[PDB]
Amino acid sequence: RPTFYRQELNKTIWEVPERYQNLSPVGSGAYGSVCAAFDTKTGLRVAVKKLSRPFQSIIHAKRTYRELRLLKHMKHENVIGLLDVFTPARSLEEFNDVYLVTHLMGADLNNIVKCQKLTDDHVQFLIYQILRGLKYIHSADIIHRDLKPSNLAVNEDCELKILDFGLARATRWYRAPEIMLNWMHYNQTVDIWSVGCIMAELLTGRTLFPGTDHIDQLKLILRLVGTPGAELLKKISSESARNYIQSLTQMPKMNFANVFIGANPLAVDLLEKMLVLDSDKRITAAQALAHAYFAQYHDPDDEPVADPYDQSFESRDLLIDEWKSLTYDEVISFVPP
Ligand SMILES: C=C(NC(=O)c1cn2ncnc(Nc3cc(NC(=O)c4ccnc(N5CCOCC5)c4)ccc3C)c2c1C)c1ccccc1
Repeated sequence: RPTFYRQELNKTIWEVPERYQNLSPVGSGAYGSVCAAFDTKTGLRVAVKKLSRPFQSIIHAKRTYRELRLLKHMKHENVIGLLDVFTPARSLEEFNDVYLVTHLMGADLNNIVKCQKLTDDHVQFLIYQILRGLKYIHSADIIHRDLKPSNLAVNEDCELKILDFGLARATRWYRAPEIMLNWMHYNQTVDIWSVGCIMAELLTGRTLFPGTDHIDQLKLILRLVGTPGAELLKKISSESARNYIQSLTQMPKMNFANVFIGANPLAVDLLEKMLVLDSDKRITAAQALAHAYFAQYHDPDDEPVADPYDQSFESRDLLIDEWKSLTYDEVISFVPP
């Protein structure tokens, strides 16, 4: 074991190892609440997330297991890394809390854009890094599904990492058209839509699609990408869905070069390949990496795929104690980086 020390912040108690000092709150709410601290073993600043009631319910227990397993598997430069996981419990029986530690970052992608107008070369490097981490993650059948500026961290020198549940020191704005209108049977390209949305907002200083709800959001999207064609229509399972879309005033796809004028024509071409209604036609992360747009950063030799990731557990229905024990084993088996 190591040595812990109690203390309360905001209204939540923090039982952490002595190696972490200067716990300053960052943000709470969700299933987490996180603090910024100093890692004495490394001399570096870290982010420590104390999960809220980790094993209170079955959804909590399994979502706690899911995240731990995920973070444990992720070994890539553009994906948030797990520096350490700990608990102030000495046995499984007393196991009630879970703290996860990562590198502290410079800022949310939301701050960067919200501040000034980045250069084109900045857009290329940032979007290139997202896609690099995306290829890694997708190569393991992992779908982020919640890509947005706040889930994107960049340090002082514009180096980027993908995280999740980013707590700022509408997710529907970056939501693919399909995963809203339901349709179900969503896939990884759902992430490429988000990237296309993030990129557009980096080139222009505003939200591509600021929809107020699922209805507005879809309206904003279609004005751009148009209304579903006969080919897309043929692939829509839901009777209510195609009844819905087919009932709208039909819209044409817009000329992106007209929509994103002044933008690098190579960026527009990438935008065009990402912002496709039909998920089957969107470009993939890997194929996007070879796009002329990233000629300056692209290296097919430094664009790794992930070791295979087994998410069989996702299908399991277990008890809070079974998920908690599974999670305890994962904590115990943790080997630092
Ligand atoms: C710019 C400021 N902000 C940060 O530096 C900063 C802010 N937050 N807020 C939320 N969580 C953070 N980090 C984190 C995140 C996970 N979990 C994940 O990111 C996960 C959980 C589940 N799935 C995924 N992935 C990510 C990769 O793609 C697939 C899904 C990924 C666990 C533990 C931790 C400490 C975090 C950091 C590092 C900041 C800097 C200085 C002072 C104040 C703010």
